[PDB]
Amino acid sequence: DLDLAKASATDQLKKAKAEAQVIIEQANKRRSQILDEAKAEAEQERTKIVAQ
Amino acid sequence: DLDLAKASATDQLKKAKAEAQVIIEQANKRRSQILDEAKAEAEQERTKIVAQ
Repeated sequence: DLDLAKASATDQLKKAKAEAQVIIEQANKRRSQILDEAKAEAEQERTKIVAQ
Repeated sequence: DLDLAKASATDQLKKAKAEAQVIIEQANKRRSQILDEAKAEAEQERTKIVAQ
């Protein structure tokens, strides 16, 4: 029981500790996606308005 | 010990999901801000050029 306690505690904690940070960086990938898309369409909007 | 390991891992995952969601919402609010700034600047430019 003590051996499986050590094994399962380390397994659970380290696996979740990896996936949480990984998802947070994935959220930063979506953040950069959204921010650059907003920038690109803001300047396309400006250019279209002035061309108009 | 398994109770503790399971609980800690799953609540770590929950923390990651909540943090990712608020990261994306901050991106969305920033999107609105930059897009409205572009819209205002473009309208100002257009009105002054047409009067000229």
